[PDB]
Amino acid sequence: MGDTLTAGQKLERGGSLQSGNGAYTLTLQDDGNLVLYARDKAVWSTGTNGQDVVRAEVQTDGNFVLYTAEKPVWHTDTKGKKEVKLVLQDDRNLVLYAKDGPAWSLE
Amino acid sequence: MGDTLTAGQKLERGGSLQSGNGAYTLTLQDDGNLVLYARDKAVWSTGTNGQDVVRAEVQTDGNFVLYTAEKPVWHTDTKGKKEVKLVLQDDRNLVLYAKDGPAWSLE
Ligand SMILES: CO[C@H]1O[C@H](CO)[C@@H](O)[C@H](O)[C@@H]1O
Ligand SMILES: CO[C@H]1O[C@H](CO)[C@@H](O)[C@H](O)[C@@H]1O
Ligand SMILES: CO[C@H]1O[C@H](CO)[C@@H](O)[C@H](O)[C@@H]1O
Repeated sequence: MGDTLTAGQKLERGGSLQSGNGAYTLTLQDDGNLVLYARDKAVWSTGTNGQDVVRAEVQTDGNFVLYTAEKPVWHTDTKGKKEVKLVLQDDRNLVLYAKDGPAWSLE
Repeated sequence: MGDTLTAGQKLERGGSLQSGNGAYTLTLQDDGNLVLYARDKAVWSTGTNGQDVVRAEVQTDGNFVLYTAEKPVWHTDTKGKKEVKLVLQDDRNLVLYAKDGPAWSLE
């Protein structure tokens, strides 16, 4: 745990920065907030708690930024289906075949 | 120009699938909607228009999912600054030093 992020480096969930003397810790938490702690007492934060923040990156173009991960907005909900292939057939039916057979079709 | 998305594959902004007979087109659009067309007639949609959907992936586990891209929620706003580094100091101040001095801090 060092005290510097160079252009290209990023803090991820859990990952943090420690000051030289080891008094101050800037830590990107899993709650989505980048907090600064002075001996177990939060003194500043980004105020992004309750958000899906995955990385806090010092970019090349020259700005520190916190990004949300890619959020799922629509899914067929067929987790764990083996060897899946989506096919658009000539019968105007979009189907999602699996190892056992059709897992999802709009029909 | 194809009719199949095997495990791992995805549709990317603007990309599309085409049925064997060439009557039907599934296309992830720029506006965000995954829509199936019957030559100018939208027969089926995900209703994800308006959202920042970047890919529509047939995942390895089995689940076909649409994802909205990573969105910045907090930033320092110093784009255009050259050679930047974030530093948590012993005086407690967190500073983003640029090639021409401190670009952002707490003071
Ligand atoms: C909760 O787990 C399921 O949903 C997420 C996102 O919706 C997928 O990434 C994952 O593979 C599963 O299908
Ligand atoms: C409201 O319209 C939106 O959705 C339809 C599909 O229903 C598309 O044809 C159209 O380009 C837009 O994305
Ligand atoms: C007031 O001085 C402090 O704050 C400035 C921000 O302008 C830092 O650059 C500097 O190193 C000190 O920590």
